[PDB]
Order: sequence, then C-alpha cells, then structure tokens
Amino acid sequence: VRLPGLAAMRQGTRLFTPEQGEDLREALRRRRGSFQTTCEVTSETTFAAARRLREKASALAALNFASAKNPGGGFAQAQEEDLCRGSGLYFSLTSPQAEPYYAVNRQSHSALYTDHLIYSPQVPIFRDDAGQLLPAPVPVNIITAPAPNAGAVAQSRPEQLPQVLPTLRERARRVLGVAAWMEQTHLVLGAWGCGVFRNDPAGVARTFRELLEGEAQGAFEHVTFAVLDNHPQHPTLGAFRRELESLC
Ligand SMILES: Nc1ncnc2c1ncn2[C@@H]1O[C@H](COP(=O)(O)OP(=O)(O)OC[C@H]2O[C@H](O)[C@H](O)[C@@H]2O)[C@@H](O)[C@H]1O
Repeated sequence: VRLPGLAAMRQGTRLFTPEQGEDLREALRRRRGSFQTTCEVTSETTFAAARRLREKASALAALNFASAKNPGGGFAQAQEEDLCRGSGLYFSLTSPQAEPYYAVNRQSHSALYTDHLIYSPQVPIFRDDAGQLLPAPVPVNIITAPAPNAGAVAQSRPEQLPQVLPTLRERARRVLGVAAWMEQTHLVLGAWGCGVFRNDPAGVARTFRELLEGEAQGAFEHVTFAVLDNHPQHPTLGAFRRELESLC
C-alpha cells in the first residue's frame, strides 16, 4: 500500500526554473528584516534537526544536497541518500513536473549545472537515523538544488574553476529565495556539497553567513546548520562552527 502523504506531496511538487531568479530575489527583498533570526550549528543529521524543530516551526524547510543528473544520485554515504531512505523524498523527485531539472542538467554538460530547483512540500519523514519506524510521520518541506560539482570542475574543466564560488553564491541565494517565496520560517541548512562534490567547507559556510548577514538578513525565524561529521579530525563541522560564530 502507498504510504500516507506521498500522493499529496508528489502532486504538490513544484519546479523553479532559472527564469524565476528575480521573482525569488524580490521575495527575499520583501521578507528582509521580518524577525530576529537565531542560527545554530550542530552535529545532527539534516532530518534529526528537522524532527527537533518541527514542534516549534510554523513553516519548516530543509535543503537537499542534491544530484543534478539523476534523482537520489543513483545511490552511498551521501546526505541525499540519507533523505531518501528515510522519507518520501524520492517519490517527489521522480515526479513528472521535476523531469525538466534532471533533463536540463544533463543537457548542460557543465559541471556547474543549471539554476533549476525542486520544491517538494510536506515530505513525510518515516524513520530516524538508526532506521527505526516513527510513531507518526513528521513532514518537512525540501528544497532540492545541486551545489556546483567543484570536484568534477577541477578534474574535467578547470576553466570553470573561477566560476565555482560565484555559482555557489548565486545558487545559495535562490535557495533562500525559494524559502522566502514559500514563506518558510525555519531553515535546516548544512555543508552544501562539501563531501562528494569537494567544495571548500569554509567557503560555503561564509557564503551562507554573508547572505544571512546581508540580502537574507532577518528573513527567517530560525536557521539550523546540521553538519554531520564522522571524521575524527572534524574539519567540516569545525569549519561551520568557526565561520558561523559571529552570527551566533
Ligand atoms: N545524512 C546526512 N545528514 C546531514 N548531513 C550530512 C549527511 N551526510 C553527510 N552530511 C554532511 O554534508 C556534507 C556534504 O554531503 P554530500 O552528500 O556529499 O553533498 P555534496 O555537496 O558533496 O554533493 C552531493 C552529491 O553526492 C551524492 O551522491 C548526491 O546525490 C550528490 O550527487 C558531508 O560531507 C557531511 O558532512
């Protein structure tokens, strides 16, 4: 039997095309300065921070560290795979209205990818990190967007190297712009493409904080950076702790 909430979420899945970029900027403009934004940095999984926040959250959204080319990246240790094995996210990402995001990214033939985003609303979370069922499913909105593949740019098209950071900065701006357009109050962010995509975890942490300090200042109630780091040296998490300290 089909799981509860899957059909409503798949039916409501929506694509933001790159020609909507100024619609998303204006939504950020219009929402600037609405609250006192509290921003933590934690050790939890994206979905752990989600299930924590949901009882305080009018409008909960979390960022999927997405593959540009096939839904779920084709599945092993990555965040998007965490989200799919424990939620109905995959049923949304394979929806018909989302096909253009995967189709155009493939035709792009560029490691920086395009500026399409997938908004999946009310995605049921069914399991915790240990993998056990949940009493009741807890729903979360998911913005899906690929960070530029810094690793593939360096190994395949170094000419685009100077474009990695601008690309990541404008794309992060559209992610917050989607969240503002959908009037979301609580954002679960993280180490967007600092694992398999090889981006510099210091760079994405400061790019986030720059926008949270400028264009997106006050735009959301509560931002949670849920950076999972199992490596003993803890360099990813330590980069977001270090870089987000002034803003909290
Ligand atoms: N379950 C998790 N929950 C929260 N944070 C996590 C989790 N797993 C890892 N992190 C942290 O988030 C950081 C980045 O996790 P990554 O998934 O590599 O995102 P990307 O930007 O590199 O590219 C994702 C690609 O890899 C996949 O194949 C996708 O399909 C894409 O093709 C990790 O280093 C962790 O510190």
